[PDB]
Amino acid sequence: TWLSDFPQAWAETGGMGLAVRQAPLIIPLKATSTPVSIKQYPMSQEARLGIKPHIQRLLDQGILVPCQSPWNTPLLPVYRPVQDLREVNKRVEDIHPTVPNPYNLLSGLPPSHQWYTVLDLKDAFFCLRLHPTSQPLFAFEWRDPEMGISGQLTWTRLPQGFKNSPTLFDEALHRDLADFRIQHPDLILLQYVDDLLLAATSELDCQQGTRALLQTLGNLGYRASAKKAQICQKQVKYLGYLLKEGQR
Amino acid sequence: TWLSDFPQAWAETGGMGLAVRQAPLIIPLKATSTPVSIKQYPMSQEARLGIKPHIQRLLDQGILVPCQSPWNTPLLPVYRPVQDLREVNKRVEDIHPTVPNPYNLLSGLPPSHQWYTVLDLKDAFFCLRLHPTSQPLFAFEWRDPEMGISGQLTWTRLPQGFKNSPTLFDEALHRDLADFRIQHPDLILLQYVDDLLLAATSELDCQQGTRALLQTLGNLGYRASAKKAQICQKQVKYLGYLLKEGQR
DNA sequence: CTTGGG
DNA sequence: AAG
DNA sequence: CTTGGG
DNA sequence: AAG
Repeated sequence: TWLSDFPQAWAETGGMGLAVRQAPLIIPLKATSTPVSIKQYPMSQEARLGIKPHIQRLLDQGILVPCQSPWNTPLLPVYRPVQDLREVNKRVEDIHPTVPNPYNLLSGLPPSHQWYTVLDLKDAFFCLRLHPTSQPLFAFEWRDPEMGISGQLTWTRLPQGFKNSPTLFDEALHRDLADFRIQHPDLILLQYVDDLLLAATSELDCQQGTRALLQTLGNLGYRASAKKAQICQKQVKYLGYLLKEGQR
Repeated sequence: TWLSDFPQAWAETGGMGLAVRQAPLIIPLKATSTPVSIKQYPMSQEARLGIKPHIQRLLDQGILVPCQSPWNTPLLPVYRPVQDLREVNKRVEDIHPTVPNPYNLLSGLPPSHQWYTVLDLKDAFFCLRLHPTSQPLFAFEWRDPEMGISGQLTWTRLPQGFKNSPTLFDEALHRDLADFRIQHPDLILLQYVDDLLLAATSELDCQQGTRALLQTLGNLGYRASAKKAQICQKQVKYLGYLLKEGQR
């Protein structure tokens, strides 16, 4: 089965991802920026108990680590944690937006290629490491009142809510799949951040290309959702479109 | 004095005007128009007593007459009467707006002409007769509760509040002063509806031209305000501007 | 939580 | 609505 | 009176 | 504010 042929490629069986070929990312600040430390809004016990298992899981995975940082942004007190990084975003140097819009991306699908595989990468941003010099930027406060820990944590991977994460991830995955494209010139591969479409001229080619793509992704350290995958279909849902008979 | 040399030309001494050379005006309706009869809003006794002497004066002057008309528009219940003619205005055919704006009008004043006379015509619109076929358009209701008269009156002269009155008056006065302009080619005459500026190169020429203009206006049936007149001045107020040393 | 078109 |  | 830009 |  697809599940058992590629255990490393699926999030269900391969463990947390880590893009081993990608250098830890340095996040350049704007020329005038200095750290901003926003105090954590008090949060209800109900919210804290809701957030706690997520924090503990991320700590266990090494995705969060303790720190002391002159930067601090709040977690939203109203469960899964959402960090308000707007004041960090304002201080980080802008980058060119290179992710194509879905309409343009799909124009690259020609009618000759009507067998599709759609993969969704799980926890994609967390596969990319942050350089230790950039980790303090994203710190937040975590207090466990009935344990006694009140200090800061920060991210060791590219965080949710950071304005450049989609673009940096898309560019990293493009670097990591550049050789795959070269080895499979008969295949169309569309990338939209963590959403991938592979297109082939036949069922057989789609099957062989999907095997190759899963092998490559797993080896590089990315993880696809086995439960959401649409494998070797003549009709798929991709980026809000239903792709069917070359339409849409 | 200017008052006594031209008794016919001044409103103070010449009586109500009447432009004797101008045919009574016919007011064309739009192609689809039919009469509209708006009921008179009840008006307080205080307002009625305030309006009454004006109505009686206009009746005595023949400017208002009794009628029966399928048209009716209201008098404003909050003193001097103001008729809301907006529903008549909507039904009257539009005419080209030929009154120049003051900025453009004043551009026709050259520096060679620095002696000014400014005249303001009194009750200008009322100098123009309305054709009997057009009089019913402007009817309104007048009730004298402590006398017993409840019927309609209408205007026999061009009314205030009618959308074409400024343009029709300006065009009529232009026709009536066309010969004056021909007889006095050295003079500048600016007309803005009922506000006139005469300009000459010298005090003497301004004096002679003002005598001629007052004689002409009075003979034609128009009346100027003796109290507001600015006669043979090197500086005057005209259309919101102070004219002085060729400036403004 | 704070913030930035009838 | 967005972080 | 009724009406038609933050 | 305008009639």
